[PDB]
Amino acid sequence: SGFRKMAFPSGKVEGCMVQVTCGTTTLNGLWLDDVVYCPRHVICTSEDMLNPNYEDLLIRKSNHNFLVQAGNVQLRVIGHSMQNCVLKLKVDTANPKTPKYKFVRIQPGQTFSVLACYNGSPSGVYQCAMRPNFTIKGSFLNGSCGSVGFNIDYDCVSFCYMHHMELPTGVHAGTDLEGNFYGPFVDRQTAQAAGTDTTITVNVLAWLYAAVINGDRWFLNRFTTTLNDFNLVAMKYNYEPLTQDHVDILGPLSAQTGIAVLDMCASLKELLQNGMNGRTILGSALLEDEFTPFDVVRQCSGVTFQ
Amino acid sequence: SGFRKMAFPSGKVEGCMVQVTCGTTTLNGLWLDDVVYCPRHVICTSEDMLNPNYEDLLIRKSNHNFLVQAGNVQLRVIGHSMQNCVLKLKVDTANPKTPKYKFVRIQPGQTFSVLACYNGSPSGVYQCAMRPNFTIKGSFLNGSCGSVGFNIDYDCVSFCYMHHMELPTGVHAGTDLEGNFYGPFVDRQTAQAAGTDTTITVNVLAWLYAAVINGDRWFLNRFTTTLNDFNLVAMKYNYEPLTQDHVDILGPLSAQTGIAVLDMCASLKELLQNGMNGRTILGSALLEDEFTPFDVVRQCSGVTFQ
Ligand SMILES: O=C(c1cc(=O)[nH]c(=O)[nH]1)N1CCN(c2cc(Cl)c(Cl)c(Cl)c2)CC1
Ligand SMILES: O=C(c1cc(=O)[nH]c(=O)[nH]1)N1CCN(c2cc(Cl)c(Cl)c(Cl)c2)CC1
Repeated sequence: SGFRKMAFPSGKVEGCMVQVTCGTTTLNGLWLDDVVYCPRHVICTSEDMLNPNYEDLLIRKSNHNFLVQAGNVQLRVIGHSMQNCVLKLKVDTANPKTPKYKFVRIQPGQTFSVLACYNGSPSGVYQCAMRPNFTIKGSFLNGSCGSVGFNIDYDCVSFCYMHHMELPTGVHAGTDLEGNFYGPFVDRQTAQAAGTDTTITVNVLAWLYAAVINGDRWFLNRFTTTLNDFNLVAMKYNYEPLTQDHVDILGPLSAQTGIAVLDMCASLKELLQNGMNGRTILGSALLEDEFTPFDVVRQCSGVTFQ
Repeated sequence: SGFRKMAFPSGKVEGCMVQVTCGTTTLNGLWLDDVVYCPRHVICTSEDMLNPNYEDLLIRKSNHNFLVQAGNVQLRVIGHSMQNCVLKLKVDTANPKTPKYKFVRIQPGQTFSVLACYNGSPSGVYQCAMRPNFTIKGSFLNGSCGSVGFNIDYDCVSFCYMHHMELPTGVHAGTDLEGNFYGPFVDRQTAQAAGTDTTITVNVLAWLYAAVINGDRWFLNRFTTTLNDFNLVAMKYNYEPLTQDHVDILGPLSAQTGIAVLDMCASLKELLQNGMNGRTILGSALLEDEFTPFDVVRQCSGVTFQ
């Protein structure tokens, strides 16, 4: 038992991290087979930051403008191209530690692990969720660009995020690995702001199920509600509305605890109206929304990976 | 910026995890050079659980009673011995992925990363603290025994914890890698309970410094206190007392924020007496005590590892 903010083991990703330098700018790249992927803003200088023309900046570069280092070994850049907001650097050597991988775009509310890196060197791993406003609440310092987010599905690493920038509110924005931004953000140093965030309701419910599994039961009651009555209260508190699809997703947790989803929704409705009254749930005094139903099952039932 | 519960990258440890079977019992082992380390209770059956005589149980075994698998490859056990509460299995092949390592015993209040494993397969990584009562609040299911805790110091993995059991309150207990238990626990299925826990004060202060660095300032004030006046209030709230050594440890964070430790202590004293009043600090509504001063510096300044 117990319940922690748990990330995926990062070994398979650590072997893909490289350092990319172009000019006076160094950041992180992702080396899979013979391609290194990195944010295209590595080719900007201080003059182009505010309004870069990336096609112009890239035409003015040659392969030898790009220094790629995998620890000590130097990788020779033999070609380069741009795919949306990522740069693809073709190198002379295929990464022998390339795992089975795919590129996937995730949806708001889903979680992934972040391998924070500096100078091509992995520094830490942590778990976060894609927020409904398409930002993540990450932990990143100067030099972290090109760090990646990923899930592990059996033996296969699913890359879903590459880090590009920090917004003024301290939250983070980036792209999928095909270079398409999450959210309405652009890779230029203008003043952009995230839209208003909401709480991920299906995730709060999954976490309450995790609490019941771990012996936290004080918030339960024998009332039941309907989808439409619950969604009416949720809207007032800036909670995402609950769909029948969400109810089905919560099936395994309802089955294992014998508490129906709409029963659990009645508990959540009370918590939103009366608060917690100085009581905690799984060691938190706030309702937690960064665990998916799958995260809970994985941690309260125990799937491994190859 | 930002602040997350961040673990060390686990790659260097993942390559050391093996599966150990003896009889109908399978659990995890740690393979370094030509020795596999695992909890000695792998040699118990249901009859010996309540009061095992480990010297008797071990004499009745031969090398071929122990099945060790590193994924698919079978490792041949050519010798075995007991060191306190761990079993040391000598095998025919030295682990080619052995990192630079050492065995260290940590103190209450220090943090480490846990690589939770099942059947020799790494499942997740998370960060926790050794509590003052020598337990950890882990996340572990059936089959997790032999999972290890570790820190990374530059290029060197410092192993500090091997998982042995879950106590009745849902918290976890284990040994250092020389087999000596943390706390007054024994590897037998008697009813043992952890003593009362306290809050790790120096860690709460470090976290308040992390908050200031990330722009959370609402709890500050211009009062100052003394060590002895603060410790008087802390005792009443089940907080560990604060030593001059703790003050010195917090030096770098005082320097970077320009707020003296005893100034910060005056803020903490107010938070303990008036509560949080529905305000949060770094996204928490409770005071967090599982980040050391070193964790904060590492995350709010940015050390990598080789
Ligand atoms: O390393 C960080 C960083 C990341 C983070 O998450 N937090 C943080 O404090 N610093 N940089 C800030 C973003 N920088 C940048 C540069 C250009 Cl030229 C463009 Cl065009 C754009 Cl969009 C962004 C690169 C450097
Ligand atoms: O896998 C887990 C486990 C770990 C955990 O953290 N949580 C959890 O639910 N289960 N086991 C419980 C402890 N078991 C055991 C067996 C013997 Cl024979 C002795 Cl003597 C002792 Cl001390 C302990 C081994 C199996």
